[PDB]
Amino acid sequence: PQITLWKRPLVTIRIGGQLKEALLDTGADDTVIEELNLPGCWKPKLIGGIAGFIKVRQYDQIPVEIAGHKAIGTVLVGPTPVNIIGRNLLTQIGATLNFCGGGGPQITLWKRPLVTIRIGGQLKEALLDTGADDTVIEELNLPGCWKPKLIGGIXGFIKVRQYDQIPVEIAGHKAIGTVLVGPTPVNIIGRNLLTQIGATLNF
Ligand SMILES: CCCC[C@@H](CN[C@@H](CCCC)C(=O)N[C@@H](CCC(N)=O)C(=O)N[C@@H](CCCNC(N)=[NH2+])C(N)=O)NC(=O)[C@@H](NC(=O)[C@@H](NC(C)=O)[C@@H](C)O)[C@@H](C)CC
Repeated sequence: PQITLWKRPLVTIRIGGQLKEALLDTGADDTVIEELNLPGCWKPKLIGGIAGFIKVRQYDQIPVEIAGHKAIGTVLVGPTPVNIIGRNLLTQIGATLNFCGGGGPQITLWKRPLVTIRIGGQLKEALLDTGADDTVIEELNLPGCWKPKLIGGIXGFIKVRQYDQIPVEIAGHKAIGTVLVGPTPVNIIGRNLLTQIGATLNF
């Protein structure tokens, strides 16, 4: 399908013979599902996100059907806030990010989808993250008025400053919207701005 980003790109998956809902997440390296039993041997791993690290169980070579497309690969199981399908399995199902219906650049997911953005007169690198509702930029002395906000992910919550109506050029495409500024480990372009540049998921 072609999936636009006005809503969270939630899809049904089948894993271990059971149905679950999960988020297609281009900002995730790996696939992480809520605590469940999986037929297999596993090993302990730690993974990180916007607010810190959690402990997970790594299962390798697990069959997963993702909106009807087959994958067999690594599934991490643990206390994730949201079930997420990450790049390890998105690449298996042929998923790419596309600008303006496929008239624009296609970005494959073999490596993290990092692009150049311009904000506040400054050029920065940021991750195109379909699993992010909002856009979160590293500490930056943005002018203007703002309101406090807390945003959550793996690890919990960080406190950020919410700025509205900030222009943000992404790979040469003009956008303008809400930008959250705080101690993120990676600059993240989320759905609020991805939609403005006509970004879709396709597989
Ligand atoms: C779990 C909640 C949904 C998925 C998540 C994916 N974001 C990426 C951002 C990149 C890191 C800051 C992420 O955590 N990716 C992880 C997923 C875990 C994984 N293993 O794949 C990742 O790739 N982690 C790498 C490490 C990332 C950084 N590495 C590095 N800088 N070298 C990993 N291998 O551990 N989305 C979010 O974290 C966003 N949260 C949300 O969109 C919503 N919040 C919640 C709680 O649902 C909304 C209601 O606020 C944040 C940005 C705020 C808008």
